[PDB]
Amino acid sequence: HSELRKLFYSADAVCFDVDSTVIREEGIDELAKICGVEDAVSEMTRRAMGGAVPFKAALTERLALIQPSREQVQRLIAEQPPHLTPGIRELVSRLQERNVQVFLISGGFRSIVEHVASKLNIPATNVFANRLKFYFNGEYAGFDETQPTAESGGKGKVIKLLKEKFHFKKIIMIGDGATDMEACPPADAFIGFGGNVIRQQVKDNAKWYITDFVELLGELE
Ligand SMILES: [Ca+2]
Repeated sequence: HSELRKLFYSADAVCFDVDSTVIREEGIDELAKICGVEDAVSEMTRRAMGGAVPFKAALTERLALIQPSREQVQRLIAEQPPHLTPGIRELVSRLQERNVQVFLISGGFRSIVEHVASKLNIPATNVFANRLKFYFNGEYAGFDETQPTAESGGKGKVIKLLKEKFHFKKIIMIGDGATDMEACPPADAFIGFGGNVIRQQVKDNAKWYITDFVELLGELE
């Protein structure tokens, strides 16, 4: 709306959570489907939602059930690519046309998130996500545990990195979950997103909450 538009327009960087915000799905749950272990993994993903558990361990546990091969990830991207949330294409377009720097931050995986960023004309340099490792033959080999997104609080750590690198004056974090809400601070403002699933505790506690990306499209262009 009005005050929301003024806040939105003041941003010089916008960071989007990926799973359930930029896309309708959860990258890791979709990889779990492609790999045949969806039920177990999707419960663990629920267990981990919010600031609920040590992220690095929950990620290891889930990846150990999945054991994604390079070709499986490759197949996910080619045959079962995630669905962009309605309106995100247009929103990112309006942001970029205003020279707002857009980032994607995800506890999911660079291979999938870079695919999503490409669809949004977000450079890979603006993607922060976990990196799967693979052995020479493609077998799952683990993940890069040095990534900020591999730890609890990783979204806030990414935003701190961006502030230190680029000195943005006003970074807004946009996402569906408590972990996104918990990235402000260091983000300057947080907008909760409930277009795919409403996380009531975010909706109840966020100063700004939208259920439809059009709501930020506060003009006619
Ligand atoms: Ca999310």
